[PDB]
Amino acid sequence: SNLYTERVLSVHHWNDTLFSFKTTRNPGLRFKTGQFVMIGLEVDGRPLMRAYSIASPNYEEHLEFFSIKVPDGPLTSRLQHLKEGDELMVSRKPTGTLVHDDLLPGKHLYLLSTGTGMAPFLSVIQDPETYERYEKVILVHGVRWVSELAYADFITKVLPEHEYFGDQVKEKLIYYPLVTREPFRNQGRQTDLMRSGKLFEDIGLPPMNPQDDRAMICGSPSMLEETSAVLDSFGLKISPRMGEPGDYLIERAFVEK
Ligand SMILES: Cc1cc2nc3c(=O)[nH]c(=O)nc-3n(C[C@H](O)[C@H](O)[C@H](O)COP(=O)(O)OP(=O)(O)OC[C@H]3O[C@@H](n4cnc5c(N)ncnc54)[C@H](O)[C@@H]3O)c2cc1C
Ligand SMILES: NC(=O)c1ccc[n+]([C@@H]2O[C@H](COP(=O)([O-])OP(=O)(O)OC[C@H]3O[C@@H](n4cnc5c(N)ncnc54)[C@H](OP(=O)(O)O)[C@@H]3O)[C@@H](O)[C@H]2O)c1
Repeated sequence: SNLYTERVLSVHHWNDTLFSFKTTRNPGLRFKTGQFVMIGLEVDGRPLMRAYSIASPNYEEHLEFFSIKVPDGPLTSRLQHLKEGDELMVSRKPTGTLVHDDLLPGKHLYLLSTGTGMAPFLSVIQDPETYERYEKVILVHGVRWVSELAYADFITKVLPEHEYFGDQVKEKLIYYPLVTREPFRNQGRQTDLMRSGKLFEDIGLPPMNPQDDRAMICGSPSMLEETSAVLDSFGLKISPRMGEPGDYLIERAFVEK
């Protein structure tokens, strides 16, 4: 099989349905920030592979994945049990549309996500190129429960202290977690908050316009479609195809199987 077999380095469970893990990374595995790759486990004679956004920075020699834990999900029912040292199959060629090159120059980069959709954005917010290209980077992470706001500490406390671009992070990264079913400082769906302009008021930024604002949307199919429409409502135009820069990019965080 032409798959990499990486080794789990660490695992961290965020809550009952979310966990992340880091694995070794084959030097041959190159990827652009935002991309996903197939990862999985050998099950009953065949790799059980699923598309996974690489949540780690593309210049670090390890991979990190932010994962859902579906009770009876073929892969995650097993993946949730990953432990240090475990093998993880990883495909050789990443892919995906959430890449910097396909966003026209702009001033603000909105990373609109829900659930595990924040995964590729974890890579984005750790990518120096993100800060080279934007004045502001807004990571919106919409979840149902506060416990699902995975990486909170990393985003708000660790990343800003990053030895090399923590200053860029402090100056440019706005983290806007959103919770919809539990008391939280920022309540609601980002679609609604953007339509009302509340999201931008909350983060101290002007409403979006096609000239200044770019976005990457990664979330549930439903959110993806509606958020895309919201951005369209502001006059932004999605990149029509890879290699063809646009105002925003989208990728489903998952698909209903
Ligand atoms: C481009 C792309 C990138 C992806 N990146 C990630 C990632 O970084 N992390 C991750 O956990 N998953 C990601 N997914 C989903 C992932 O590929 C699998 O669906 C996941 O790993 C669950 O596999 P499964 O075999 O356990 O359950 P599956 O049979 O895949 O899915 C079972 C059911 O789980 C729900 N489901 C699956 N994945 C999710 C999810 N992430 N969040 C909420 N509900 C979900 C749906 O209701 C689905 O029908 C991605 C999917 C695509 C298409
Ligand atoms: N197929 C879909 O499009 C879809 C979408 C959402 C959930 N689900 C189901 O519920 C499970 C958990 O899905 P999830 O991972 O994304 O967790 P989720 O909790 O269901 O969604 C996380 C966040 O996304 C928000 N959201 C949902 N729909 C939205 C929309 N159209 N626009 C903007 N924000 C939206 C939710 O608000 P609310 O609390 O108001 O829902 C919540 O804050 C999935 O495994 C799936 O079975 C499916």
